[PDB]
Amino acid sequence: HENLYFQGIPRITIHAFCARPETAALIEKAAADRRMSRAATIVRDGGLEAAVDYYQNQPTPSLVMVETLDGAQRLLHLLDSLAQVCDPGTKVVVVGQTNDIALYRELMRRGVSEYLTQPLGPLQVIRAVGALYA
Repeated sequence: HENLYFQGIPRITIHAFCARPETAALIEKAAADRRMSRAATIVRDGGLEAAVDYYQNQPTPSLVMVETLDGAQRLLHLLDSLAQVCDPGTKVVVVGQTNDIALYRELMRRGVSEYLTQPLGPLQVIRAVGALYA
């Protein structure tokens, strides 16, 4: 992914449910980039667990970004619960700290759009979002 996205990201709604302060700060930095000004990005706390609870009653936005502190097994179980309340058209991006192919393969098989491994830079987040609509 070399694209600089001069045309910016399209008009979408992004809900990011972070579990780590470094991830929340990174997504807020990416959301403040001029290329992201048509995206309405809301950063929320409580990670993937809060995301599953949030969407029991609210519809999902264009893009849901999630993170968990609890490990691969808990992440996959919670993604099954999230999939039950995901609307058509919603994309899911996972932010994790583990560089593991077995996890990555499983997420891709489940239909997760992208898996981002921290440490990341804001341009990497912009390119990940941009690539989903290219």
